[PDB]
Amino acid sequence: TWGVSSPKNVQGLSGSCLLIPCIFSYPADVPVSNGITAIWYYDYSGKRQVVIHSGDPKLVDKRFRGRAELMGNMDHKVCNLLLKDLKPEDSGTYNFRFEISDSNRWLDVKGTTVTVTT
Repeated sequence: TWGVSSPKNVQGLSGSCLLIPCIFSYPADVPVSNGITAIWYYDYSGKRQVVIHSGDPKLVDKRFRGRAELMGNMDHKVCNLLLKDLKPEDSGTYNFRFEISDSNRWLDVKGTTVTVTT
Protein backbone atom coordinates (compact mmCIF):
# COMPACT_ATOMS: atom_id res chain seq x y z
CA THR A 1 0.00 0.00 0.00
CA TRP A 2 0.99 3.64 0.56
CA GLY A 3 4.77 3.72 0.46
CA VAL A 4 8.02 4.41 -1.41
CA SER A 5 11.18 2.30 -1.39
CA SER A 6 14.66 3.68 -2.07
CA PRO A 7 18.14 3.34 -0.47
CA LYS A 8 18.98 5.58 2.47
CA ASN A 9 22.42 6.20 0.97
CA VAL A 10 24.06 6.27 -2.44
CA GLN A 11 27.62 7.22 -3.39
CA GLY A 12 28.77 8.22 -6.85
CA LEU A 13 31.71 9.84 -8.64
CA SER A 14 32.08 13.12 -10.52
CA GLY A 15 31.52 13.02 -14.26
CA SER A 16 29.84 9.63 -14.05
CA CYS A 17 26.08 8.98 -13.95
CA LEU A 18 24.19 7.46 -11.05
CA LEU A 19 21.03 5.39 -10.54
CA ILE A 20 18.90 5.63 -7.39
CA PRO A 21 16.76 2.48 -7.41
CA CYS A 22 13.16 3.32 -6.53
CA ILE A 23 9.81 1.53 -6.23
CA PHE A 24 6.53 2.85 -4.85
CA SER A 25 3.33 1.23 -3.66
CA TYR A 26 -0.31 2.20 -3.05
CA PRO A 27 -3.78 0.67 -2.31
CA ALA A 28 -5.18 -1.36 -5.23
CA ASP A 29 -8.66 -0.01 -4.43
CA VAL A 30 -7.53 3.48 -5.47
CA PRO A 31 -8.57 4.51 -8.99
CA VAL A 32 -5.67 5.50 -11.25
CA SER A 33 -7.73 6.30 -14.34
CA ASN A 34 -5.60 9.32 -15.17
CA GLY A 35 -2.05 8.14 -14.87
CA ILE A 36 0.35 8.97 -12.06
CA THR A 37 2.50 12.09 -11.74
CA ALA A 38 6.11 11.39 -10.70
CA ILE A 39 8.04 14.15 -9.02
CA TRP A 40 11.59 14.05 -7.73
CA TYR A 41 12.63 16.73 -5.26
CA TYR A 42 16.11 17.82 -4.26
CA ASP A 43 16.55 19.20 -0.72
CA TYR A 44 12.82 19.19 0.05
CA SER A 45 13.16 20.81 3.50
CA GLY A 46 15.38 23.60 2.22
CA LYS A 47 15.34 24.83 -1.37
CA ARG A 48 12.95 22.08 -2.48
CA GLN A 49 14.12 22.10 -6.09
CA VAL A 50 12.23 19.99 -8.61
CA VAL A 51 14.54 17.38 -10.22
CA ILE A 52 11.92 15.52 -12.22
CA HIS A 53 8.28 16.17 -13.08
CA SER A 54 6.47 13.76 -15.38
CA GLY A 55 3.47 16.08 -15.25
CA ASP A 56 5.12 19.24 -16.62
CA PRO A 57 8.88 19.17 -17.37
CA LYS A 58 8.65 22.94 -17.47
CA LEU A 59 8.72 22.84 -13.65
CA VAL A 60 12.20 21.31 -13.47
CA ASP A 61 14.83 23.49 -11.85
CA LYS A 62 17.53 24.64 -14.30
CA ARG A 63 20.17 23.28 -11.96
CA PHE A 64 18.85 19.89 -13.10
CA ARG A 65 17.50 20.58 -16.58
CA GLY A 66 18.86 17.97 -18.99
CA ARG A 67 20.93 16.08 -16.40
CA ALA A 68 18.22 13.97 -14.76
CA GLU A 69 16.01 11.25 -16.19
CA LEU A 70 13.27 9.03 -14.79
CA MET A 71 14.06 5.46 -15.81
CA GLY A 72 10.94 4.00 -14.32
CA ASN A 73 7.85 2.24 -15.62
CA MET A 74 5.07 3.95 -13.70
CA ASP A 75 2.78 1.04 -14.58
CA HIS A 76 5.26 -1.21 -12.76
CA LYS A 77 5.67 0.75 -9.52
CA VAL A 78 9.21 1.72 -10.62
CA CYS A 79 10.53 5.25 -10.02
CA ASN A 80 14.28 4.91 -10.69
CA LEU A 81 16.12 8.22 -10.95
CA LEU A 82 19.18 8.66 -13.13
CA LEU A 83 21.39 11.71 -12.57
CA LYS A 84 23.79 12.33 -15.42
CA ASP A 85 27.34 13.73 -15.02
CA LEU A 86 27.51 13.87 -11.23
CA LYS A 87 28.92 16.92 -9.43
CA PRO A 88 29.85 17.69 -5.81
CA GLU A 89 26.96 20.15 -5.49
CA ASP A 90 24.53 17.39 -6.49
CA SER A 91 25.12 15.91 -3.03
CA GLY A 92 22.10 16.04 -0.76
CA THR A 93 18.75 14.39 -0.24
CA TYR A 94 16.43 13.42 -3.04
CA ASN A 95 12.78 12.71 -2.24
CA PHE A 96 10.24 11.07 -4.50
CA ARG A 97 6.54 11.89 -4.63
CA PHE A 98 3.78 10.55 -6.88
CA GLU A 99 0.20 11.83 -7.37
CA ILE A 100 -2.76 9.71 -8.43
CA SER A 101 -5.52 12.30 -7.90
CA ASP A 102 -5.47 15.18 -5.40
CA SER A 103 -6.71 13.45 -2.26
CA ASN A 104 -4.41 10.66 -3.44
CA ARG A 105 -0.81 11.82 -3.28
CA TRP A 106 2.25 10.50 -1.47
CA LEU A 107 5.62 11.91 -0.50
CA ASP A 108 8.46 9.81 0.82
CA VAL A 109 9.72 11.70 3.87
CA LYS A 110 12.89 9.62 4.30
CA GLY A 111 14.38 9.98 0.81
CA THR A 112 17.82 9.04 -0.52
CA THR A 113 21.05 10.83 0.35
CA VAL A 114 23.51 11.19 -2.48
CA THR A 115 27.17 11.72 -1.68
CA VAL A 116 29.29 12.70 -4.65
CA THR A 117 32.82 11.45 -3.90
CA THR A 118 36.06 13.08 -5.15
